[PDB]
Amino acid sequence: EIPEVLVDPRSRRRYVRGRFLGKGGFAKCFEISDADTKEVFAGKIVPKSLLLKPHQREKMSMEISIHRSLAHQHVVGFHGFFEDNDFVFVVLELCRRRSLLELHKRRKALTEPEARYYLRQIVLGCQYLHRNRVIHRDLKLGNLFLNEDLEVKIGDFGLATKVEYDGERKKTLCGTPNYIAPEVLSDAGHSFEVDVWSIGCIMYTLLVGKPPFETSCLKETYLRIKKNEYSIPKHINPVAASLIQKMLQTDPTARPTINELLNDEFFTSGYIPARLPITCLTIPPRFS
Amino acid sequence: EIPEVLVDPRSRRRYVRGRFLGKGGFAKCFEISDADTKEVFAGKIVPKSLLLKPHQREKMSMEISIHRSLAHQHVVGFHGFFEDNDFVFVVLELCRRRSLLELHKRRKALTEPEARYYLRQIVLGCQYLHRNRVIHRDLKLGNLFLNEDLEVKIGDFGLATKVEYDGERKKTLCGTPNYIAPEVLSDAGHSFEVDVWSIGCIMYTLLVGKPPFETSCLKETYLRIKKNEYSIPKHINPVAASLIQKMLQTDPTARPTINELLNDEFFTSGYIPARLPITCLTIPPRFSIAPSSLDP
Ligand SMILES: CC[C@@H]1C(=O)N(C)c2cnc(Nc3ccc(C(=O)NC4CCN(C)CC4)cc3OC)nc2N1C1CCCC1
Ligand SMILES: CC[C@@H]1C(=O)N(C)c2cnc(Nc3ccc(C(=O)NC4CCN(C)CC4)cc3OC)nc2N1C1CCCC1
Repeated sequence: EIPEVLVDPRSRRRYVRGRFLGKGGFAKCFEISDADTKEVFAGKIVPKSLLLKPHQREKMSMEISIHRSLAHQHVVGFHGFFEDNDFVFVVLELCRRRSLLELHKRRKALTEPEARYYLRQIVLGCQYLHRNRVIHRDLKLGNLFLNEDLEVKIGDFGLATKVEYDGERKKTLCGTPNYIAPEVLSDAGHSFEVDVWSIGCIMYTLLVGKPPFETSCLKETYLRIKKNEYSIPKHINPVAASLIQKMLQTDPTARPTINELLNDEFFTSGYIPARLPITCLTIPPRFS
Repeated sequence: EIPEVLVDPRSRRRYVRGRFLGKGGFAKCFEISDADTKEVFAGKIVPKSLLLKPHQREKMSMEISIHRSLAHQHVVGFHGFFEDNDFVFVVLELCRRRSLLELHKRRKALTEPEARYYLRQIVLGCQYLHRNRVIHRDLKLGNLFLNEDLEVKIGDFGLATKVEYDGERKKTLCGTPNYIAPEVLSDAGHSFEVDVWSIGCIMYTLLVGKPPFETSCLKETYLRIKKNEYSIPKHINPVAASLIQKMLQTDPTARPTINELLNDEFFTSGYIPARLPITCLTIPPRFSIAPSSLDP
């Protein structure tokens, strides 16, 4: 059973469980508000019984360690964590318009300026992480959250890692990323370049309204990733289709860096809206 | 010197040596493909000079005799054997994802459903053997092979024996099993129950990411087996830990039969994936704690 009111022995601050938001994988997530301040946050409550298997205790510890060290306006605000004997409580920024998964599911393909709007904010968030020697390793629609004003906030640092030294490549992952990069598939070792691959996969989905490689069965899906088999519809704009091709390459070193990515003709020469209307979640907007 | 093309005087069928797979104990193993069919197999090429010591000639002959009599979808396909003056050539099913040893070495401990996934297939393979009065006597990660689709195929029948009548107990082994059962250690005589012991040792390793009894030196390892000294981490699920305790008992008669084993709450009440993704060989997959079969 989960307590109605969540108490923090450390800072003597206490919260009240609100509406059920859903299961964040291994977690049970609710709206919460501080007893005194009345400020609303997104609680992430993990059974400590599931954090008994060390392999899972490791993941949880690293997630909080990387996320609590990060403050950027396109990264989910980490507002603290604490635990009792039964649960671990993680207090995060509440993003009132959920994630790009919900948008994608409602809207399918977006307009090119909408695609561009969200993608710049994602790249900006990701450029901050990379600069702070952090690889997310699991960027997907589901963990790219939208605040009230449809500002993109990168969250879910479950599979994220910290690069210790210049040149480091990683092998081991405490979980299976949504978008498997070729160098993760082949277990070749990987670095920052995995994040560019997923942004390429994310860019494709936003413009095409379907994932690039995903098929009925996983065996064909992974074979397509291995041989770099995908088709960009003839209806996609050249410049954008070019930037997708640049990102979705078998060779990690061949892909743009997050810094080069942001300076693509797609971003520099294309129209970026300053603000999107809230109708964009359900109906395609007019720009012209 | 090993011939580039392997010729069979009997059936006039001929093969071409492919990539080197590795040394299968006493053997030298390669990919091979038939000249006409172009079908790819796993060759096992034994120097006949090593099959000169009778004790070794006996093993080899019995291995081929037991294995060539067996056909099951969780047993390595035996596709024939032949010899020249220098070598004995054994043609087996090619399992393109090697063995559980490679998985274990990469992944260490697996998720409980992964453990369950492989274990059901192992028990099924072993239930077929037992039904055909065959004790494997050397089940280990290294000889539990994985085909393209991650189906488990039991191979390596080097220490395997044929039970002549029901109730018969055996003593002599022309080799040392990876997982020594207590009744083999004490030379008390043994039967089908040894195979359950190794599955218990295999189950433990898959869930814990380390062997139950193995230590630095062998003297302590064998003393632990003799006294039944092992510890199940507090993090293992009760039902699974219970089934391990049932299998890893000093008394062979106390252990489940391969038929009772398959019907354990671990298997019947636990979630079994129908298929694993190929990423499972390198990265742990995520499973819902509520995995119902009433949604996509
Ligand atoms: C805390 C975990 C994770 C995260 O990390 N952050 C940062 C987050 C920030 N903000 C939200 N916000 C909302 C999330 C879901 C909903 C929503 O509409 N929930 C309905 C509940 C009833 N159900 C039948 C249908 C869905 C509303 C949200 O804003 C109020 N969710 C977040 N999640 C998600 C929490 C559920 C999965 C993951
Ligand atoms: C025939 C002996 C025995 C057996 O009985 N069967 C049935 C078997 C079926 N299939 C395989 N398949 C493969 C085994 C290894 C590899 C592999 O990746 N080998 C690498 C070669 C390069 N080297 C630097 C590192 C090792 C690939 C395989 O499939 C393509 N091996 C089998 N073995 C094993 C063969 C040596 C140990 C035992």
